[PDB]
Parts: sequence; C-alpha cells; structure tokens
Amino acid sequence: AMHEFVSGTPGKELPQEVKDLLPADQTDSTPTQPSKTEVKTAEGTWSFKSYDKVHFVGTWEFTPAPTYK
Repeated sequence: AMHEFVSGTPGKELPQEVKDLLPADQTDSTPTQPSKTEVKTAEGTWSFKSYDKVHFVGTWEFTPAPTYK
C-alpha cells in the first residue's frame, strides 16, 4: 500500500512541511496516519482531513494566518 498527499484548498499547493509527513509504503489495508495532523507554515496552517482509498490519498486543507485589522 502506498500513500500520496493532495491539497484540498483551491489554488494552494502543498508545502514541504506537509510532504515531509508522507508515510512509508506498507509492505504486502488501513492507512498509516501522518505523524501530526496540523502543520504551521509562514503563511498559515495546514490540517489533515482524511484518507480516501492500494493507494491511500490523504487530503490536506489550508487556513491562512489570521490578520489583525
């Protein structure tokens, strides 16, 4: 079983901090969870949504950093 990640936020590509969480392949199913489900970047927060199914595709969503006005 192999894992892959995708962004579920329109127009936002995955950052390296998310790609660094990709699990290893499972040897010859239930997905391996990422080590953490929230990643902070300079621009905001990425949150793991879920896997959909062997290839497991894990969707991450982005929330921009809050602005103060």
